[PDB]
Amino acid sequence: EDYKIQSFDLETQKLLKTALKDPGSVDLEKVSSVIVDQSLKDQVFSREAGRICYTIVQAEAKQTNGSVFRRNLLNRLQQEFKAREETRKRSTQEWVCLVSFICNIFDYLKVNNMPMVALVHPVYDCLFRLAQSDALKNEEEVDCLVLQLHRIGDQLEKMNVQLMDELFNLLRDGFLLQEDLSSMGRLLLLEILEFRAGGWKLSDTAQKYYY
Amino acid sequence: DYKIQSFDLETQKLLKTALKDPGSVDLEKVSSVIVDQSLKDQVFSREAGRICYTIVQAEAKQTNGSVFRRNLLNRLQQEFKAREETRKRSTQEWVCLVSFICNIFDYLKVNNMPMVALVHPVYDCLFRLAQSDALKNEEEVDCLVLQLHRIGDQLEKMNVQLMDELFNLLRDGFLLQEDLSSMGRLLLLEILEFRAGGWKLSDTAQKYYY
Ligand code: NI
Ligand code: NI
Repeated sequence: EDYKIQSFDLETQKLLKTALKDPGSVDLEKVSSVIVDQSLKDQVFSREAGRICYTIVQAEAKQTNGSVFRRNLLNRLQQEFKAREETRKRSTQEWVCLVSFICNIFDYLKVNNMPMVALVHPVYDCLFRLAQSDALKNEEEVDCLVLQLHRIGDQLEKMNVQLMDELFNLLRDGFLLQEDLSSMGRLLLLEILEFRAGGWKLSDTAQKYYY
Repeated sequence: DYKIQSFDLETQKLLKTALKDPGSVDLEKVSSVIVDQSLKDQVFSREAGRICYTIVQAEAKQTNGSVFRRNLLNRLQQEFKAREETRKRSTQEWVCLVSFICNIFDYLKVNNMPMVALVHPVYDCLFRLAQSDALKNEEEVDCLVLQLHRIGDQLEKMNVQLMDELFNLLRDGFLLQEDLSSMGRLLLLEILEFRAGGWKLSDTAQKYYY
């Protein structure tokens, strides 16, 4: 149904819709390229691109037994991931979009509900970046971080619990020690600390307190 | 081990007699010496429930009486009612009083049925410790989290809405009140995680905090 592609050109939406049903009829390298381009420019699409990406990947595998789209999508994703520090320096918004996109691809591009190990290190590297002092000092980055933890924290922890323990240690540190967090940042961090402590869920009383 | 090292030699003897033979002592006096000393000694304020329980049971068995229990709880009430003036007089005496009340709650049971008469005295003390001005005092925060580690799960079952309200104050003090010390902030975060984990300390949190 809803692939959340409202932010694109009418013409580009037409291309994406065509890719969905008949990937053999489109240039899948180009399709991957327009998807990753827009994922950096639109908050909603950065958080929802996985829906259309999974559907094209499945369609291509069923049609031609091919993974041209996936390979091109993940190559481009790796290119953007590698340039994440310069992207963060250029634009906090493009950087938080990139993180949401990588994490959304992790969640949707599955073999069963087996995630792709190739995405584990990209996801963790981004979350660890967000958990540094000089990122927690930015409320936009904290919002991004906790969105990913709500979305895929439980799955990620399974993929590597020690990394998750180390990540949450940074979160306690930032929460405990670092003075220059906004009220909204401090609140987001406390909620996610309670969220993991409760087994990646929101108790009724915490729901009422925060929301 | 009844943790009575802080008493005089003569009072230690009275207490050891009372445990074995409550019928041969002035039980009103025994309760009096116990509450007096619970305000004065940290270790005794946290452990007096042990000896209190034992005398209560010794007396119920020996004479079917509750002179000790009634006199102990009467005196506890008198101290509880005087809590504001006690806190203003001595922060140390006040946290000893909180430890003592919560220790009596934990030990003076029927089944493991706590006494409802102790529920509001316990909660009132914890709510006082959770106020902005008390959170600003590291000694009061240490007292608060000790009680919550000891009897929080038990208390919550008595009245969950009060526990929910108490933890709302803890989040508030955590989030908003600037004048907490690094130790106070550490203790509060641990108790928040502790309750959220079902009154349990995760392995990773054990390592982080202890
Ligand atoms: Ni799975
Ligand atoms: Ni019980």
